[PDB]
Amino acid sequence: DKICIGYQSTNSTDTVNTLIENDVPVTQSKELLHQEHNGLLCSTNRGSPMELDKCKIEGIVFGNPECDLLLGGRDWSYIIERDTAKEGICYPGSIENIEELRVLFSSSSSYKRIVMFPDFAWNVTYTTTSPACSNSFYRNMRWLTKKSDNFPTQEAQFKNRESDPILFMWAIHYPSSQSEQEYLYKNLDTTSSVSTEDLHRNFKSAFGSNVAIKGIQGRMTYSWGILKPNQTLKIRTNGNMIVPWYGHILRGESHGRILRSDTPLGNCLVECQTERGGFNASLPFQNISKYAFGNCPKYVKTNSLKLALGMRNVPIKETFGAIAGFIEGGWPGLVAGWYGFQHYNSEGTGMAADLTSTQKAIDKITSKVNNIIDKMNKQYEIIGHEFSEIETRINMINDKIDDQIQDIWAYNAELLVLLENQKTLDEHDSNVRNLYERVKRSLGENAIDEGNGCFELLHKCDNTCMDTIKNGTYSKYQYS
Amino acid sequence: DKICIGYQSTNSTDTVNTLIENDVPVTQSKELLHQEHNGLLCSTNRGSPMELDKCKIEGIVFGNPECDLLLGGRDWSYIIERDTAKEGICYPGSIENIEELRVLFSSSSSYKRIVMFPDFAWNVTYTTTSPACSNSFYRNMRWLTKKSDNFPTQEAQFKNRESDPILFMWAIHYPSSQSEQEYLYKNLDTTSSVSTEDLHRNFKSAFGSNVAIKGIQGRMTYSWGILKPNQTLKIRTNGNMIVPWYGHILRGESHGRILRSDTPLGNCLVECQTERGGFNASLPFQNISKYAFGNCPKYVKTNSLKLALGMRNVPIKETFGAIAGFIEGGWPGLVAGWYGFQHYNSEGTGMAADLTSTQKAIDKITSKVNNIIDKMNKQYEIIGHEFSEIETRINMINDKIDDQIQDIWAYNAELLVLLENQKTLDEHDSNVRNLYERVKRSLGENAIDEGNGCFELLHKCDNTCMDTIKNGTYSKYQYS
Amino acid sequence: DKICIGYQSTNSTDTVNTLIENDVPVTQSKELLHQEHNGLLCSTNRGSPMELDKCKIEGIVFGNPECDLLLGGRDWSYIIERDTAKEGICYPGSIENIEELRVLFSSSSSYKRIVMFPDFAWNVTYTTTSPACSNSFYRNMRWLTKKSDNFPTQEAQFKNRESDPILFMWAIHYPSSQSEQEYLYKNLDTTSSVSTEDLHRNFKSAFGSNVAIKGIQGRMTYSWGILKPNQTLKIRTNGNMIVPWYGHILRGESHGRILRSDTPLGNCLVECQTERGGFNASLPFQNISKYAFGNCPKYVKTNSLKLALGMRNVPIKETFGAIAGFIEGGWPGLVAGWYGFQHYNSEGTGMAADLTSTQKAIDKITSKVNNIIDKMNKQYEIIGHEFSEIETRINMINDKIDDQIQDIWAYNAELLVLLENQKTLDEHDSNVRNLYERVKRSLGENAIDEGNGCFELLHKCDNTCMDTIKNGTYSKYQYS
Repeated sequence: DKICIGYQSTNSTDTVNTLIENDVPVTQSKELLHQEHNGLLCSTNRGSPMELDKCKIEGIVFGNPECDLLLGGRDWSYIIERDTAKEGICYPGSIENIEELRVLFSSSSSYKRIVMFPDFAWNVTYTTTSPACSNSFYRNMRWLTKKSDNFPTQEAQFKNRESDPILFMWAIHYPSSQSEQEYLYKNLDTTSSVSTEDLHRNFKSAFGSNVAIKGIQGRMTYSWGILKPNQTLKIRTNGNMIVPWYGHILRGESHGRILRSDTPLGNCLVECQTERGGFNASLPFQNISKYAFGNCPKYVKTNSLKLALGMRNVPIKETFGAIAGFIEGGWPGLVAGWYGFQHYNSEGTGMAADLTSTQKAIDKITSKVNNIIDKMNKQYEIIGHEFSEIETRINMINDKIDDQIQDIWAYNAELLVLLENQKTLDEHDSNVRNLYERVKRSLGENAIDEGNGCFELLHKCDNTCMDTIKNGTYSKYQYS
Repeated sequence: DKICIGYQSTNSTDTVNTLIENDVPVTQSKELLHQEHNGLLCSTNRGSPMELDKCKIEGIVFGNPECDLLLGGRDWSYIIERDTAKEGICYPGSIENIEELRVLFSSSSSYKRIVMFPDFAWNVTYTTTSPACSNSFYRNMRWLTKKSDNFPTQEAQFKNRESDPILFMWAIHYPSSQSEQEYLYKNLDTTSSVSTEDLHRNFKSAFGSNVAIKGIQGRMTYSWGILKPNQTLKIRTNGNMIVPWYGHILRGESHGRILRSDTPLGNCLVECQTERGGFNASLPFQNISKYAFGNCPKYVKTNSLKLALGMRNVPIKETFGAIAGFIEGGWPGLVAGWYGFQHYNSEGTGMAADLTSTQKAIDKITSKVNNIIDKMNKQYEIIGHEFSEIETRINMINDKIDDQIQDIWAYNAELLVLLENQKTLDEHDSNVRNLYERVKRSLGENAIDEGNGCFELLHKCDNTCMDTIKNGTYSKYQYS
Repeated sequence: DKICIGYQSTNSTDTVNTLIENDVPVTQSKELLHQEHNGLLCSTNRGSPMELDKCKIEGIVFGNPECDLLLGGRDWSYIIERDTAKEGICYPGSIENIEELRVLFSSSSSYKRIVMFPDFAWNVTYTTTSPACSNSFYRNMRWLTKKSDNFPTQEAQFKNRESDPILFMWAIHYPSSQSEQEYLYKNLDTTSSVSTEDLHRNFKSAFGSNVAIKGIQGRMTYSWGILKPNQTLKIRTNGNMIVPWYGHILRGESHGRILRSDTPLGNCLVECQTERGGFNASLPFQNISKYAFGNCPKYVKTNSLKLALGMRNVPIKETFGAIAGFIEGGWPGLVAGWYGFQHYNSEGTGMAADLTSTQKAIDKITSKVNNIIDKMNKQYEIIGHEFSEIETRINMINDKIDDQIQDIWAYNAELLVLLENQKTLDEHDSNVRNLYERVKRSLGENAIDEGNGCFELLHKCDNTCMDTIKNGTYSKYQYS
């Protein structure tokens, strides 16, 4: 009569790699690399996007007449700019610090548009429009020009009596010629000034031809500022100035999440949003995109990070089948557990799982997986940024951060999986060996350690004796 | 007669976590996370701080009259700005590149103030003061205004004949009105120029009202520069210029350490200084602050990084107490060592530590701890930086570096402690098993391996024979 | 008769460190830290350098007359500036955004110089030269001055009809005095304008003295721009402007690789190029330089990263020599393999390697080394950057990235080598123990496990029986 200690072999096709071996068959494995997304742009935990289908961010900021105003309590956590959004500034010119302005507007926790300089309080003409601007003009500024061939110096003030800062906008106009300068502002040499308690800026007139844009040869330089609570904004000009009209109240701003994308919008909530799609993921790594916002696994460019869970899955080589245990390989027949017993006595042969050692092993492998997954922080995000033509150095520095961080995570995740897989396979060997040593102690000198998982019993052992050996109540000292 | 191999069990309450198990009792452990600070702002190895109680950095730079001059050989390695330090620039205006200027002044290895343009060599009035500036004016510049209703062009030069570069300061004044412009400089349109071999800057006059600051409606724009050794600075103006007077000699500058803090100053030396307090630490990690200067462990936000040193601390379950060794658990009675022997013979029972295997194990655990601690570099620091309103992109990029580095260290330190704890417990099991196998070999066929740490001796073994077994001189071949 | 299981001991002097032990002798080891370079500046996989022996980058950009023009199909992947390259701009002044300009020119995949404003199409004088510029003038711009005591407004246009963007250059001149202003441009107050569809820039005249540079007291401010395909550049001026003449066609630009170095140029191809020399390397780490371009191992400042390959190299202590195996140490005589047998019978004694277990062990150690080496990514580079005097914050941030990344790699590489060395030595112990257990099973009860690698055979075993034991065909059940 014999009793043998073995472990499960299964129909699984899974293989993994380890630090020391390639393509080892295993009975169970777990992917650590999240690989799927829902092909949509969704809400995150921080909020919902603002989709812009015909207007650029700065079109909304300055109030391009082809753009809708924003709803008076809207919030958004990121901005989507479709390839059809082409309405930015409409009158030919340039925006100062456009990248910083777009970042500033890229998020809001509760939007409000506030009037700052009522258009009827100006003493000159304030109604001018332009064909470049849909035969209208901007909705957040007013173009001042001469009235009755005169342009006395205008001066007006506004105090921020709100609880949050206000983003405000203005521009300086440079006509295409001296006659255009006279026609619009009468005075040939003008001075415009913007000031607060924190800043003072002076602008002097100029005119002359420029490269024609849709027929127009004058130019505007667009500027912007932030008026903090209780500060006062003074506007002064005797020509060439497009003055503020309405400001935007800034609440929860400058998160920077801007996405130029054609991916369809959806009605969905997601932990992690990328340009090509969003997803929920408990895994610590992902191969979907280097840029993502929300609560995001670290990005790793590779196809798989497969962790071994179960054991080496090579059965004992069938060639009648002799009798052996764990030393020769696994048992294709073992069912209810990872490790178990096969016995041979005069009532026949049988095979039963050992639930204790199996559950101990499962708890250990489960806490290993949970530690590898749970220790990963998911607070910070890596997002795409915009840089101007004279910002290639900071562009390179930004990319260097993203790339060096990626190299660290790729190497550490690959090596961690390889090292842990080696350990896990060795741990299963240790577990089944420890089951075998327990029985050895329990059987004492009543059995010869063939040792190949198998024990030759020096006395007959029927099914009841076999059960006592399995459930650990067999006494090696018994007399019957 | 029996001899048994076991290991220590103690009254310790320590637990640790391992990759595969939670809250394992251990007999000894070591914190890797430094958690204490002295609640004070101290000196570091680089030097001592400069505490500023009423003046801002730029107040000292331009020489606000409410500020003391600096001592002529002072050094400092960082700057402390208390919440009462409100004297920066006193005449209403703006400093160009203020963040860069404050960084430049944030450290000095040996300070000196040097005169560059003696105030009496100007041919116009150079004495003007202002109520905004304590009815005085700046101590490092001079306000030039008309003399006898006249302002001929002034022009003067200064060569840096020192061995180090000089920081110098100037400003341009924009009066509140045309009449103020005439009253101060006579000429309505003025030109001011600053030049060196490396730079040339031109400034034209302007005037007009601004938002009133403490009643004043004119404004100044403050500027600064660095004159390198042997270079020459030429100053030219016919109005609107506040000219340099004294410069600061720059030695060991631009370290960037600036602290806005109410933490009390102390008379202490420290390796690592944070806003809330400093500390000495041999440990590689710390949870005190993300920003610190000096020689600093890496920052990890968590409560504990507990490394196991001793062994699993579960004693053999008392239930008379039978006889077993290391296979069943630890011995609460073992005292002078980690591993040892318990013997049973006709003269009685006894328990003695094995010093050899204990010292080998101690050396291994000690070198593991020292490698984990000593390989950590402590040269570089992560410090808080100041950014302007149009610098949110580089602000975000800077924060991304700090945050991604933190995520790497947190994950690697947590996992390293978990992996090493697993290994250390297994290593203690291996050590005591190896002691047991040595005795087994030495006893040879004179003993039955009960194997549970215990050996049943096939011959009587008195205290002297027991001692020979312990100190390895027992011969399994002996005839007596 | 006896048969013993042992492992190789050799004449090797190699030691390594492990997490738990110092200066362990080993029979074979491998450096992971690349330490050699060829003392030359070479080509990389991206291309060959441009060596500049007398001209600075910006000398080539603006066309300093002492510089050769570039060949019309030249490419370069980085720039070398020798300490003799002193010809940058020749007429005294300053370049706007000089760091960004030098980065932009630092690489090209196929160069071309293109004429944009033929010098003979100007209606004023366009030929002026200066002693500061070798009694010539720049080759890529033209100095416009008055003709017949007159300077009517010039205006000209150029469209980019190429497939790539064009870098173009211009400057504004500020004479040393009003009489110089009249002599050069007649008009006392001039206006110059540069414009494209994307930009408009206006420049007004000024004059006055400056610090004299090689006798000259006027100054130039140099500017530059990028005209994209199909855009139009309009140039307008009535004085003080140095106008574009030739532009540079930008193909594969802004890689940033600039090297100020005296290292000799060579005719060599290299994976990784540093300032002091280049090298090919399969290893994942290098200690040659923190800055390098190409495909580069991570930089680690330390002398050695020695990985153990073979086994603990302590032979059994010779003291006649008794009989033992792997438990006591290694065999200085074992030759053809790592693990083997020593036998003792009536025909004599012998020693033979076991090729199976040796090859299995070699495959495992080899895949460990290859995984540690091959998982390292070598796409990204860390290079030195240039920063201006008001860019110390981004300078510090850049250095922080480089330094924090270095701290991570140094700690992880040191600890990885220590941990793997511990494991590798333990793995060799396991391998030889597993060989010993195989023979034990094969010999069954025909041998007493002395266990010290040695088996005492309970029957005579001649050379043929010994060979059957070695090649695994010995039957413990045999009857002869």
